[PDB]
Amino acid sequence: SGAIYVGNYRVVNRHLATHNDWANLVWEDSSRDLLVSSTTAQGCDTIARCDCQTGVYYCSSRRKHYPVSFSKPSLIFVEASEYYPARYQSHLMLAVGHSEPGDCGGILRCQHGVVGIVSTGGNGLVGFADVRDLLWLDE
Ligand SMILES: COC(=O)c1ccncc1N
Ligand SMILES: COC(=O)c1ccncc1N
Ligand SMILES: [Zn+2]
Repeated sequence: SGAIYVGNYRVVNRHLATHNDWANLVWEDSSRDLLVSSTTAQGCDTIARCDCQTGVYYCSSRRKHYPVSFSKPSLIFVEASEYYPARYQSHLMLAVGHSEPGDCGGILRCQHGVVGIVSTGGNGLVGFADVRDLLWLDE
């Protein structure tokens, strides 16, 4: 689990969104595994605006942060899980690293701020849903 809090937005994995997230829906993209809901409290996270390919992600199944190199956001074929059939996830970034389903929502960060959130994994790879392109998160 985990979310990003910026302005009056909460960014979560679409597959982990709650009933309140869907009741306060701002934007969702199934192909990206992202959902943004509205919040009453002001968020204070900074979204990275950059094309860094290095950063640090929180891994709840290790209680550790790991520095990684990751690919630029792209359309990557993702195997079926309990949440989606097999399909292309868009705006996905891969790194070599440990990931388990419950690690979804872990934040990937660079020097500029939040890059994205843990969304996918398998065979020693961790996939992160990019948020850096969502410029509207910042007004
Ligand atoms: C998104 O979680 C998964 O489906 C997953 C499966 C297997 N290994 C890592 C994972 N993250
Ligand atoms: C989980 O802690 C972090 O890595 C972090 C949180 C908030 N701002 C910057 C950070 N590096
Ligand atoms: Zn950056």
